[PDB]
Amino acid sequence: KNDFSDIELAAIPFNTLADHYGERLAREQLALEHESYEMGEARFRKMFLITTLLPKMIARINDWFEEVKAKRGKRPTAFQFLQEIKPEAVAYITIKTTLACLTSADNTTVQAVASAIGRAIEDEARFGRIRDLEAKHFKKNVKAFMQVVEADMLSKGLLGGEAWSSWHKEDSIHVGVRCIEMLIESTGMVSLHRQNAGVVGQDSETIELAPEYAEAIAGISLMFQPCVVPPKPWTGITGGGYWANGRRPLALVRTHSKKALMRYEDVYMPEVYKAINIAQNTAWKINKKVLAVANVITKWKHCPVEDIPAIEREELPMKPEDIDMNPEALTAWKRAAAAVYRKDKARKSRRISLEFMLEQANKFANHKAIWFPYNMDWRGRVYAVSMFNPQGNDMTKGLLTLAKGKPIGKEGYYWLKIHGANCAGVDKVPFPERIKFIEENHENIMACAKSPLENTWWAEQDSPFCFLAFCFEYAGVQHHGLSYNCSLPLAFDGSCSGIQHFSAMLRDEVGGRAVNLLPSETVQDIYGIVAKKVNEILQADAINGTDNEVVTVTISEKVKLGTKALAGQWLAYGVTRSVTKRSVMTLAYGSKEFGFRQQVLEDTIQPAIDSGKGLMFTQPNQAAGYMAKLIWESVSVTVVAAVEAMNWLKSAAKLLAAEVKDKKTGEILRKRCAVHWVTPDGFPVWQEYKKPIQTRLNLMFLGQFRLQPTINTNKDSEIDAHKQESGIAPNFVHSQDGSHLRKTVVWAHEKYGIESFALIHDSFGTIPADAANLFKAVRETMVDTYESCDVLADFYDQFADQLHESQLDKMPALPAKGNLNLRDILESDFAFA
DNA sequence: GCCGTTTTTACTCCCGTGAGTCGTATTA
DNA sequence: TAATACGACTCACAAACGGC
RNA sequence: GGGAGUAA
Repeated sequence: KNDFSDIELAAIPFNTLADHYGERLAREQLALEHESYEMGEARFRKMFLITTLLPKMIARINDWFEEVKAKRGKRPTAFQFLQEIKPEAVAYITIKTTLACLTSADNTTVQAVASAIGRAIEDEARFGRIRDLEAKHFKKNVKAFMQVVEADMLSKGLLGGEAWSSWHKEDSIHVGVRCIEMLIESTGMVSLHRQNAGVVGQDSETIELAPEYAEAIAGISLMFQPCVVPPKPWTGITGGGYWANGRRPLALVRTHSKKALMRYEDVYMPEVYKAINIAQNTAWKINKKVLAVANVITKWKHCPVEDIPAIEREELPMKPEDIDMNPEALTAWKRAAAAVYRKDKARKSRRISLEFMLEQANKFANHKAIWFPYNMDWRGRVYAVSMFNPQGNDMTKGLLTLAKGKPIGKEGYYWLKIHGANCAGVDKVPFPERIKFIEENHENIMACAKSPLENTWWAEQDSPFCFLAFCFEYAGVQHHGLSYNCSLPLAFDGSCSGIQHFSAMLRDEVGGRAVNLLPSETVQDIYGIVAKKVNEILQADAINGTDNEVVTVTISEKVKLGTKALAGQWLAYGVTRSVTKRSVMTLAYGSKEFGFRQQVLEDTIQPAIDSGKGLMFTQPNQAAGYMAKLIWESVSVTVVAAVEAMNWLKSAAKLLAAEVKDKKTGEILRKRCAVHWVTPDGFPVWQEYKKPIQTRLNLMFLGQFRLQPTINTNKDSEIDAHKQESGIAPNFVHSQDGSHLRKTVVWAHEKYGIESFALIHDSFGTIPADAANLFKAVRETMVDTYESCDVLADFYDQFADQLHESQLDKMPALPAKGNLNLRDILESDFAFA
């Protein structure tokens, strides 16, 4: 019969899934996963002489092998890699992939098609040949289940990995090119056409589908979906999350290369693995009540939800029959029409997203309990693998709710109303007042739960669907009592995740204070404190500032507005917390003045002109630059202690990524180094960067010419000293932050009886009954890390040491601790995280 | 010393070329 | 060796930081 | 390379 490993790896997941939950859902689970793919093949036979192309291709492949074997010397690079599969399947993939690249894309460059074929003809190995054998399972005919499978009881045919495209990026292209070369013989199905021959930045070799096939023609994107059963625990670097062995396994760390992942194989980080597995084991379910509303309201032509764009396409106005001649005809309406294209696009992009979020919610709607596998980026931060996530937008989060609930009232009912207030535009005011807001609108609520389609008050709120999810849940308590079991996730977000951490690692105060780390009766709005200082400088320039100038650069001449002009324009608009909102955050991520100009222009200026409320900004970019200057000055005196901390990190990474120099001698005393540090819970994070190099292949295409594609080399080279310096600072806070969230979960859980979690990087959600403990757990775990590892001191110890000499004189060193009592956070009401 | 280029990471979603020449690793 | 493929190298259609 | 969305 068959043979070779794979029979067991395809049977074990099904068998174990059919023992605990029955062959019922064990059949559906695999079909839903393998449904990548399974629909992708169904999309190919669609679409789908062919009964003449396949036999012609197979015949060529076999003849080509005979020609190569007869000749002497070095055999084509693609030859030996193409002898791994049966020639019949080699042809099959070539037809599939070439069609897939040309149908859903309008180009298409040769080095993209060849790469896609090479990757497909690799697994293969691999993962493809298994697909056919694993596909048999779900196409045959035709509790306690929400239990995680024991990691030690898992077969070795599930532990393995290889989540990176093996072979040499080069070797993968060779395979594809030779396949296309054999695909153009015989038949060819596709034509190789030269594009822009001569232009340095436009010359390319693109594959064109033959006109005969184009007239004979007939994502998103079922590769990563939620799990119906608890995901496989992460034991090693690869294999965790999903169960099927017919697919390529997931990587614990999403890296740029295979080598970067392989640096984790033998590290030993129990606190990192434990955190991911607990977060991964969180049982979720679709919020039926919210889903029933989302299916109806999104269908409306004029939805109550603001962000909800057309619909209404809005045509191009108007061409006043003037042609014509001359500066009246084309200026105007050219500029007026250009404004419409961007108006519709910013609508189009927002609508296309909306369409996808609903299609995804509809797919995973029904079903008892549903699960989501969890990954991490190259840093600490935890991500849900599937497209449909509890980490998505308002609607997506509203459509979801936890499966297992704990009853419930008195303690939980208090924070349930707090979450309700948070969903609305009420989250920067004391808790007793938040409770008051809910108790005042008892008539507004209940009625929205009565008839949500008739009463659209919840739609006007800050988080429409999430507030609606609270409304149905709030009404449930009023009718059943304080025994009414609830499972709505109550989110707890850190005021400003970043400045909070910088204030914690360097014992700020001042800063935060400002970011709600200390217990206060009033909510500390750091974005409002900066805006207060901005408005203070803004008023100063209004009466005493610079006048308008004419720079006359060459008509051509333009007016450069003075500080008096811009001050008046901003005062006639109202500079609030939202104007400086993103600017205050981005700085805490190593941003500069020029960078703020781009932010304010995108977040404040442009949308104001688009809304017809930005007629003040006569010179939009000069106005964005002026505001960027005001923030840079005002925020600096706000995160002082923070600035130095960043400058200490920036200097550390700058000198680590720097290449050594000597007196006329090219002495390599020290190479460029990757910035490395370990975050509190044990997660290691490296911030390296290799010099990006480009190589060219020499391929005698069809014996006519030499196809030489410049490709991005996967082969490692020299350490990029510039990125090593510019990346050392960020990566630091990155990793740390990542672990933080991870630590939170573990701790909280292990301690209290909290089983379910809703994690959005710095947001913490759980059932109302366990909300009180989580609200306390987030505090304890952050107070446990610092002190307990002095992030800054711990980070300093990592590169102690790694500094050369005549470098430590340029590395200060060290942000002093303030007078903040870490225990006060436990008493702080408005620091939700 | 002068000139040119660039200005948090990552992930997800949507909408440079062949020819000429040469060395070399490979196999009947 | 004698023949075969192909990679490797070259040539021609506003302020600050890093590289040449 | 560009655009959109989400998270820090």
